[PDB]
Amino acid sequence: KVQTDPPSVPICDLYPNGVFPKGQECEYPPTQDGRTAAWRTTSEEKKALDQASEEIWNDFREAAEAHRQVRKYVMSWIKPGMTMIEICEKLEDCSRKLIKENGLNAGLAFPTGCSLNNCAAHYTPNAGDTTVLQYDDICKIDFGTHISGRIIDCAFTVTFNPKYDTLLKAVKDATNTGIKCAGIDVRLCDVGEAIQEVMESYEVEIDGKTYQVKPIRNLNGHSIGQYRIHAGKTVPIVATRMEEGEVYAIETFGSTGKGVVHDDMECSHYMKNFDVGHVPIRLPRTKHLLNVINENFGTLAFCRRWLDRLGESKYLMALKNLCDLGIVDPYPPLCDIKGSYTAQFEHTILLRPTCKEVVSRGDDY
Ligand SMILES: CC(C)Oc1cc(N2CCNCC2)ccc1-c1c(C(N)=O)[nH]c2cc(F)c(F)cc12
Ligand SMILES: [Mn+2]
Ligand SMILES: [Mn+2]
Repeated sequence: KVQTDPPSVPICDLYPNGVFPKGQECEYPPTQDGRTAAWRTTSEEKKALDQASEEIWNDFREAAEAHRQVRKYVMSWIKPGMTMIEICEKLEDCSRKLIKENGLNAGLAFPTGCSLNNCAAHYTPNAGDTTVLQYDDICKIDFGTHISGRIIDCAFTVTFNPKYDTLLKAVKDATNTGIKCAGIDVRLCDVGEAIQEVMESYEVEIDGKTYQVKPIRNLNGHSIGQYRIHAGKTVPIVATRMEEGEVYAIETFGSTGKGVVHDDMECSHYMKNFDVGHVPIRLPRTKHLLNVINENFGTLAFCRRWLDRLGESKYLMALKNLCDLGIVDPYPPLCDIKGSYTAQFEHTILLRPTCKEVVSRGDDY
């Protein structure tokens, strides 16, 4: 079976034997002492431990192939004049088809981020949002796919005006640096220090103003767990080591602003607190909403548009109740100062026993 244009064929139909394309495979970086970690590639113990988790890497690979094909399609049509809603719906319709959405077993890991300009992350339009993409907008497309809760967290920046080219270059180089420095037994702060050094080596000129690119210090790379976008370990920009078999989202953000984000605009993104157990609720609308969340999302993130498409209405008070009880956490848009520009690149990497796999790498980024 061959993929259509626009893509509509599920990835699992393109690979019937259930064996999906590998991402970029990298030898681990050498230690401080200069001795290589190349021994991992040829170790019989490492090869066996790697093959024991083959089904897991395979689920990430299926989700990464859906991500590559969705984003290549997005790049062919994303244009100024389109509303943010139109962009998110057209992207998500394709994502659901390629991932072969099946309740909590395959689907969308989190809402389509399409944060603009000074806003770096966690903006997706809510119903009635009339925002239109502009020629001068710097748009961060951040979307997620999953197979059995094996999440692909992967993002890029969309622009139409060449004035942002050097800012995009700086961030892409910083993300790629973070990915290269990542490895088993590597200290998380060393990855962060490598990212910062590369990011700040760039100076950019935008509309007659110059800036030294700043990494956003409170938007960090993180570990990923099953059905858990952020598994608790962070790659800090400003003791903890990466371990064998861990999975990371290596993401970096460059800014012309303060290099710090704050909560701004209305909230669209929400997610159940992973650690909260069963909570009995009698309030009817609140109980119904939590059941809708448990059935459709579990511990994966969602947005208000995703409740609307399920035929839910008059749920805002119910959603506020779940947030106030600590069952659900709101994730509002995170923005730098007015007039600033932010850019992002992100990949998911597998710290396999034998090698480091940039599972979401494409020919694009
Ligand atoms: C605010 C921050 C940028 O992102 C997070 C912080 C957390 N927390 C850390 C501290 N401990 C509590 C959880 C968890 C999850 C995220 C998060 C990420 C991510 N980091 O890539 N992507 C998402 C998408 C969503 F739709 C969502 F709803 C949440 C996220
Ligand atoms: Mn992301
Ligand atoms: Mn992330």
